[PDB]
Amino acid sequence: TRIHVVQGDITKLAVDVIVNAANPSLMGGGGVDGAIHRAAGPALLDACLKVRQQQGDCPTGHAVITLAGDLPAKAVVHTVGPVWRGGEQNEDQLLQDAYLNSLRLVAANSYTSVAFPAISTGVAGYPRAAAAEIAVKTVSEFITRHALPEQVYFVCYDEENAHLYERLLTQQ
Ligand SMILES: Nc1ncnc2c1ncn2[C@@H]1O[C@H](COP(=O)(O)OP(=O)(O)OC[C@H]2O[C@@H](O)[C@H](O)[C@@H]2O)[C@@H](O)[C@H]1O
Repeated sequence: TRIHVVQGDITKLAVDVIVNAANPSLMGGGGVDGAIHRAAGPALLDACLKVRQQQGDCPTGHAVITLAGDLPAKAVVHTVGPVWRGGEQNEDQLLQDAYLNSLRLVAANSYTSVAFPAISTGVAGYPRAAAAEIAVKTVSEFITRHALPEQVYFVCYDEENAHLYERLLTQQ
């Protein structure tokens, strides 16, 4: 009732907050990051600079929040997922933290709905399967303990991944 899987483009989703799979610089890149910036327009980058200027690099596992410009969302939460390196560099934790701190920021800003892409599973090369496990476990356990956020959307770029989530979800 509170967690949903949707297949498509995260930039098209009308929710309170859209989550960006960013990198420490916060400055832009490709994948979701590029899509988001493109969709949002220049205001997003202005904003990310202001942030950067104020707290420097966003460390891995942490998150920040900014305005959303032209996006149908109200804000964008930029989180820094870990780069995959075999699984013996505390990656699973860092990925967890990325989801967690994202959620906390959503809540702290009184936002009721949030959309997540599949953090760290593209360029960063996180095994698609383990990641989804963490994403789903972390988000689920969190929303269990908290009123906010009310709604969560797992946005999946393809059908393969979507089914993954779908199953992992109803597998508990
Ligand atoms: N428009 C989109 N909407 C939803 N999901 C998307 C979109 N584009 C890509 N994705 C999904 O987002 C996931 C993350 O892919 P990337 O966008 O490449 O980001 P990620 O793998 O988290 O990269 C994180 C790492 O790479 C650098 O960007 C950065 O330095 C960071 O450490 C993938 O599983 C992919 O299917």
